[PDB]
Amino acid sequence: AISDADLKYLRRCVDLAREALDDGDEPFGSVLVDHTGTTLFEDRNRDATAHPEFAIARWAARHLTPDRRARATVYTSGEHCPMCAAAHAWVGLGRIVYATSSAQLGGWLTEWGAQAPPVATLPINTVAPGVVVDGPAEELAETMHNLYRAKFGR
Amino acid sequence: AISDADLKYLRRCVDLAREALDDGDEPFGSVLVDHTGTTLFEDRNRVDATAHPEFAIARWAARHLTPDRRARATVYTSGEHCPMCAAAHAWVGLGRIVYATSSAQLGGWLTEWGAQAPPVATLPINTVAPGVVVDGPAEELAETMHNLYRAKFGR
Ligand SMILES: Nc1nc(N)nc(O)n1
Ligand SMILES: Nc1nc(N)nc(O)n1
Ligand SMILES: [Zn+2]
Ligand SMILES: [Zn+2]
Repeated sequence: AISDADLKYLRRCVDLAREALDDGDEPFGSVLVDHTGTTLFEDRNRDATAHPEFAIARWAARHLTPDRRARATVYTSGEHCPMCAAAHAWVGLGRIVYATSSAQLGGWLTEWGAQAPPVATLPINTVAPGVVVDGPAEELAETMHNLYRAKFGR
Repeated sequence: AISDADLKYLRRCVDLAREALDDGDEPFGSVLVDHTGTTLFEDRNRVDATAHPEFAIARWAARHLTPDRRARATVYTSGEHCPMCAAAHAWVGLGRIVYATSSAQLGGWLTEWGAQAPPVATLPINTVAPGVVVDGPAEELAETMHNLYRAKFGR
């Protein structure tokens, strides 16, 4: 179950990835949602550690209680890299939903002959065993493929 | 693979881990050294749960060094980088890493003490950052770190 409600928040992550692409950044966006369904924070890509998932981790730590964090959900256009996955787990954030996996992205970068990142594309549960993780979203594969192609294709 | 010069900087990381323990933090310390041998920055734990000295060094190196100087710099650390720090180091393009104890030793020790496993897996650095040159652990500092980790996480 990627629910219909989840898809609504993933589509929004996708629009943030587009917004970042248009302002000259890498196409990645994420959205922190509280247990209620209220969007608490939103971000997108922008130094090389400026990942929206990490920004969300630092934000959740600064502005939420351990208890509220644990009940929050993070949606993301692209599965967290190991930095973000670890940060999320260290601050005690809850569920993660992603539209594309770092497996799909790594496959695609290889297809385009693009430089592999200096960080391995580990699935989240390899880095953070306790986190509940849903995705990818079959509905948004082609869109993300196209978005990633705009930035990284070659 | 661990030189005498490396050990001097690891001993210094250990004293920072001590300093952190004494001021009520987790016993972790790290030291950023430039290609010359000049210490550029030093830090230790401050738990915000992401306040890891290795990460602080990554953000610092990005803010204050050139891609070229970063690549030629060495980071020493009392305890092998967690996946967050290991990834951050690789994303900013830092150089060699030397550690006094591994996350394997630490994870073994926490299990021995019946202590709660961390919410992040103890991945070796090269699992997270394949390209980084990594030296350690240091047999000379095992018992010391064991004792120090025991103070915070066993006792
Ligand atoms: N997973 C990820 N990878 C990169 N390069 N940039 C961001 O923002 N996230
Ligand atoms: N790797 C690591 N793990 C913990 N708990 N605390 C710090 O500072 N570093
Ligand atoms: Zn990331
Ligand atoms: Zn760390």
